[PDB]
Amino acid sequence: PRVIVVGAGMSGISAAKRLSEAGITDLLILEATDHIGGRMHKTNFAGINVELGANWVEGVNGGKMNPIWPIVNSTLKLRNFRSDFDYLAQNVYKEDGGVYDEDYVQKRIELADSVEEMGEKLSATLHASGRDDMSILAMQRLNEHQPNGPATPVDMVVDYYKFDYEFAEPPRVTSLQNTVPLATFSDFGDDVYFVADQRGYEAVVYYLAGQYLKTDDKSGKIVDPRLQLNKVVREIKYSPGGVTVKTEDNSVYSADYVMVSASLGVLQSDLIQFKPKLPTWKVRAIYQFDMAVYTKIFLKFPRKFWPEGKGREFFLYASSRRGYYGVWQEFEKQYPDANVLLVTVTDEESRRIEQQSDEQTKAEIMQVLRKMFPGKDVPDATDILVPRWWSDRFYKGTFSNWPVGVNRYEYDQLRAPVGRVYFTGEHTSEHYNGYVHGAYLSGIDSAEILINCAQKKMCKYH
Amino acid sequence: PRVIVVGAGMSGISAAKRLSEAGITDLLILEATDHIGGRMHKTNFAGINVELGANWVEGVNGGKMNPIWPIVNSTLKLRNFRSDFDYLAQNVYKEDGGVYDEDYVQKRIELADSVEEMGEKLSATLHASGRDDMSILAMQRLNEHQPNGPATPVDMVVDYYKFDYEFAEPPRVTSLQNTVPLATFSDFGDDVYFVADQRGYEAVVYYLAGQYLKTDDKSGKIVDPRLQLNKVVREIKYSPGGVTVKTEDNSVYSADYVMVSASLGVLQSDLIQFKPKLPTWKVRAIYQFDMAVYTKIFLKFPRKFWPEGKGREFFLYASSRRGYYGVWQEFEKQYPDANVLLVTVTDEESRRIEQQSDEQTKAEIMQVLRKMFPGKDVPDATDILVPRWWSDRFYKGTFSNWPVGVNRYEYDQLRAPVGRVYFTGEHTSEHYNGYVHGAYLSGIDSAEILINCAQKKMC
Ligand SMILES: Cc1cc2nc3c(=O)[nH]c(=O)nc-3n(C[C@H](O)[C@H](O)[C@H](O)COP(=O)(O)OP(=O)(O)OC[C@H]3O[C@@H](n4cnc5c(N)ncnc54)[C@H](O)[C@@H]3O)c2cc1C
Ligand SMILES: Cc1cc2nc3c(=O)[nH]c(=O)nc-3n(C[C@H](O)[C@H](O)[C@H](O)COP(=O)(O)OP(=O)(O)OC[C@H]3O[C@@H](n4cnc5c(N)ncnc54)[C@H](O)[C@@H]3O)c2cc1C
Ligand SMILES: *[C@@H]1O[C@H](CO)[C@@H](O[C@@H]2O[C@H](CO)[C@@H](O)[C@H](O)[C@H]2NC(C)=O)[C@H](O)[C@H]1NC(C)=O
Ligand SMILES: *[C@@H]1O[C@H](CO)[C@@H](O[C@@H]2O[C@H](CO)[C@@H](O)[C@H](O)[C@H]2NC(C)=O)[C@H](O)[C@H]1NC(C)=O
Ligand SMILES: NCCCCCCCCN
Ligand SMILES: NCCCCCCCCN
Repeated sequence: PRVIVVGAGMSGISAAKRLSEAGITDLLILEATDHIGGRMHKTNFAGINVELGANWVEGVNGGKMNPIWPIVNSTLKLRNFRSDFDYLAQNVYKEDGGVYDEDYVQKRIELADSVEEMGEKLSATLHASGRDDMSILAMQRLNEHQPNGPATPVDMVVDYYKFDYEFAEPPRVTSLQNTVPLATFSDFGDDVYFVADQRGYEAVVYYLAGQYLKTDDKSGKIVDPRLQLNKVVREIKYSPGGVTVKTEDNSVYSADYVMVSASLGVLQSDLIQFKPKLPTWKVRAIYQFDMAVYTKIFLKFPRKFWPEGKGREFFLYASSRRGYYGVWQEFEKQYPDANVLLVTVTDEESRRIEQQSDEQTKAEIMQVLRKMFPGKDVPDATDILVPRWWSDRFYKGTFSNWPVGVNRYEYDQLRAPVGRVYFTGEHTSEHYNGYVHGAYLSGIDSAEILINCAQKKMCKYH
Repeated sequence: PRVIVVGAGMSGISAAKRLSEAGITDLLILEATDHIGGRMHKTNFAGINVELGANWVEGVNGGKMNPIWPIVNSTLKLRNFRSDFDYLAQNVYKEDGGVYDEDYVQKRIELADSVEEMGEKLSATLHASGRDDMSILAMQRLNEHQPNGPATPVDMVVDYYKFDYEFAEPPRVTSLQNTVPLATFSDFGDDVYFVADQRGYEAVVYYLAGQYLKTDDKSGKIVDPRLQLNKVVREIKYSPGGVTVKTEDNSVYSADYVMVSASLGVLQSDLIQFKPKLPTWKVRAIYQFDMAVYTKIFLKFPRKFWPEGKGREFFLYASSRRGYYGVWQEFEKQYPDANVLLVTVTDEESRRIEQQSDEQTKAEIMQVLRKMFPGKDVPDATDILVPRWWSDRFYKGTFSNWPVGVNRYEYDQLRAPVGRVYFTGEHTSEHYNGYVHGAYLSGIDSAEILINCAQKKMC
């Protein structure tokens, strides 16, 4: 059987790998960009390679092994470090300078954490159909007994840190049942490790690809003609007998099946035309799920003016404006002496920020930093990097988020195949949507459904 | 039977009137503040009385008569004017100076309207169980085929004026099924009339109350001992046989039933302790519904610097920060020669602003106005009025909003009594949650439910 796989990010490469393993080697992987890896991609910033996209292996040291971990930490030995968030309470800055008292902050953190745990108990009891789901916010109101969730500067940045910084959308839009607790942490462990290696977290993808695609002996570049880069799929025609795939440069290919791995945001943008049009139930499922945006703004300074040392890696800015330049990370271990800082924003702020100049964003950030470190001579950043994932047509966002309103059956419709057209990607992982490991596993899972149809003639889905 | 009614807002007075009409006159109305009317309430600003709460009769000129209209327009003849939003396209201000091209804006408005109309068609096909409901934002993504809803500044402000200015929360939190289309307008008509009368919109409540409570013949003031002001209820104890209600000043009262009319926000706050605790089904329904906040910030200036004239009443500021001081109104008709402007904010901005001083807010607004009118010499406002409804423990918000996730059945549980404890208020209105007419009809419906149970044993 010939199979065309659209996209060579983690899930596509992973799916193709599994097909190869089942003996399906008549493959053609069509990648839009000039490289593989997709949302795992590094870039040179001020002389160092930093990650524009995925940066952590999340879910480590628990009851089961996250499949990505051994590759990162053993097979490839990518340089990495465990993130420690235990000292946040000593690092929350006031809108107007200096940090809050540690004991005061630790108490708000403990309250927030208690509400969430009460939320995990409620969640376990909700009907599996998702019909009784509610937003994380409704659960917070219930447990704090207030007509609102966190609303003062400190509680709000603590809330953002706890939720938006992981999901990239506010608790009020997010499904309680599908995110509290989160299987990634429950199954694989509570720790996370930040990859900081010149080769990039994407090395994991190049490694998998190399297990089955041909590579150059001296350069080690993949040279297999089954992988074709710079091929943007613009149309997929499918019928009872097979499928035809057309790219922007006018190439046309045929196969028995096609596996689509493009992000949920690409699917929501109509970059790819399906003929016939996808069924209404499928379309509705595609539009109801959320494609979030998480913007890693890197900044480079001529000298350092922030604290370094124990518990200093992560710090928060308690703005009275929720989510305004709130979560900071300093790189004393990852990029020593580079004088770089990383502030993360998401959702509304990301969209605003992608739409204006980097210079304007840099000036907003400098006012924040000067308010946070009033006693220092804070020098203007000499370089800034604002990743624009929502604006990139091959991504249209950074990762999916399960909103309140999408139920279990609707989520399955999102993953379901349509005739000979199969879907894969992080947004198709039932328990790990959003993550690199969810992309990896979704590729194997989709490939298997295809293998059953193709090899065992078991073609019915659910 | 003796019935205690907690709160003298529209629904409380309305319920008590309906009960009195069924002959249940042994009533005791306990109100926390020193006056009746609740969310319908005026105040003096710049030597004129303006509305801090409700200000429009909404849904007029349609197939059914909005019960409040005749009272406002005929019975009391409160001074009022129909709002015309037809010229908004001529009045959308760029973040940094002047208005956008009118044709460009009119097309953006049309596109937004069209998407909402498709949303109305879709909403009609969803199942009554709510299993296929979605947020209004989800409907916008689906109808426009994009991974996001309105996102440029102009599109966002149009989006804000079309939804947040009515509901006080963003489309992404709002139930499509239960807000588009909205019964208020579908049933009563598309027009809305702004009340600008010195007696205040609250006069409607005073009129209803005087139909059954005693008033002084000279003054006209209510003097009936069945109404007691300054009574903050803090505890309601109930048993299969009756109830006891305790107030902050330490009074204690007994009755056969209690009708609670305090806002959903107050109920989500714990100001009132129930003993025993309300059942879980009740508690969950209470916390799942939303109590929104809509802040009317009034400003007075030494002289006018904004346009006046045809189509000038309403104007928008298209900030790149969604919802930042975005919806403006000027009162050339309402308060001629007063030099007052009104800017409205909601939700996140409302909670941030209630927490800062008036001066800080004034300063923020002066920067926006200066950006809006670069050609003028914009004087600083001499006075500002920032209503703090969310911070006020007797309201904790301005009006309910229906969030995605809650279905009709769970909404109905809000209305459900618990033993002898009955509930009323805008958040219990079957199809008009959030409005004055909804608070009004809710008091009547709640009272009839209690009448049938108490008087005919049909519960
Ligand atoms: C900023 C950011 C931060 C994140 N943080 C983390 C983190 O720390 N840890 C973690 O576990 N996860 C994180 N993630 C999520 C993680 O990166 C993704 O879950 C995963 O990489 C998605 O892989 P995928 O194969 O599902 O999608 P993709 O990587 O998007 O792969 C799809 C491929 O299809 C290509 N393509 C698109 N359209 C077409 C077309 N029409 N024709 C051909 N090719 C096409 C795209 O170029 C891409 O190569 C982050 C992602 C981002 C962007
Ligand atoms: C800023 C704002 C703008 C609005 N705009 C409009 C508009 O233009 N048009 C429209 O139709 N609707 C509008 N509304 C909505 C409308 O005002 C309300 O739906 C309606 O007045 C609510 O009446 P109610 O009786 O349900 O509640 P309320 O008016 O809240 O009455 C409840 C009463 O209970 C009292 N109370 C609270 N706690 C206690 C306690 N512990 N013990 C005793 N008494 C207590 C309160 O003081 C209050 O008097 C607006 C409201 C606000 C606040
Ligand atoms: C990550 O990988 C490193 C690489 O080995 C692990 O460190 C080794 O662990 C074994 C287990 O006892 C030791 O015998 C080696 O001495 C360790 N090497 C070093 C350099 O310390 C490490 O434990 C792995 N981390 C996780 C979280 O799995
Ligand atoms: C609101 O009330 C005014 C008060 O009458 C209405 O205006 C009158 O309507 C009658 C009906 O034919 C006319 O004969 C009078 O001449 C009108 N008075 C004025 C001053 O024009 C008005 O139409 C009402 N508005 C609504 C929406 O009901
Ligand atoms: N710290 C960044 C985490 C990014 C991974 C997406 C997961 C959220 C969706 N459940
Ligand atoms: N434009 C002001 C409207 C206030 C009334 C609240 C209704 C919103 C909930 N349906």
